[PDB]
Amino acid sequence: SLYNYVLFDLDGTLTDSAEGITKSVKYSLNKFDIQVEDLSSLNKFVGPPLKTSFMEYYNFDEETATVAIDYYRDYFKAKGMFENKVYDGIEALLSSLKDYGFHLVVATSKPTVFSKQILEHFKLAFYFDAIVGSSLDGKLSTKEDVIRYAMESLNIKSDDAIMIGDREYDVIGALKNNLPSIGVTYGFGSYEELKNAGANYIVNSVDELHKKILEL
Ligand SMILES: [Cl-]
Ligand code: NA
Repeated sequence: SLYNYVLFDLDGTLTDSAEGITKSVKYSLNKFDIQVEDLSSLNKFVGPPLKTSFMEYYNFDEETATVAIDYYRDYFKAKGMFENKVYDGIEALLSSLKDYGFHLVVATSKPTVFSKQILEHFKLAFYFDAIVGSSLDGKLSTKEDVIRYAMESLNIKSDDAIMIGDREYDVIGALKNNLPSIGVTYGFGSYEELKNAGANYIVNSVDELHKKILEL
């Protein structure tokens, strides 16, 4: 069952971006006079499309969530994206995989423009064949839609790739594209969240992730 492609989500899988993201959300919510006790309570915003999150957690409508997304970006584009860190072992993982011959791709709900700046900023950009994110306008943004477009763009077949993510959204997006998925628990999703989502494989560390990708 040799497959050549490995798709990765960005936030919570490759980078520990909680600080910058939760701070951008807090900055945005505060503009609505919504206070938050501690950033940690905004961790759930890490991974899914911002729109879905603002609407779900704050009952905003389409247009209001869009305004909230813009405030978020005022801070994220200039400070938030940098209040980030690459998970330990990740670059080692990426290097090892390309050596094996795997083609690596980023498939994320995060806007492509930010994802590229971040990966280049962290010097990991060239490990990837493509970095496919959402469009700033949100026309293309759900996990299912970005994975589908990434596969279409690179002409990747369902039997030649797997999806790596930390949230149920990644599992659902993978399933919807007929791709097996490896969920990681070192991110912002829990074992239970991934198991109930249907994750095809679940690991608790980057090293475990490395091993699993191979024996797959
Ligand atoms: Cl973002
Ligand atoms: Na994620």
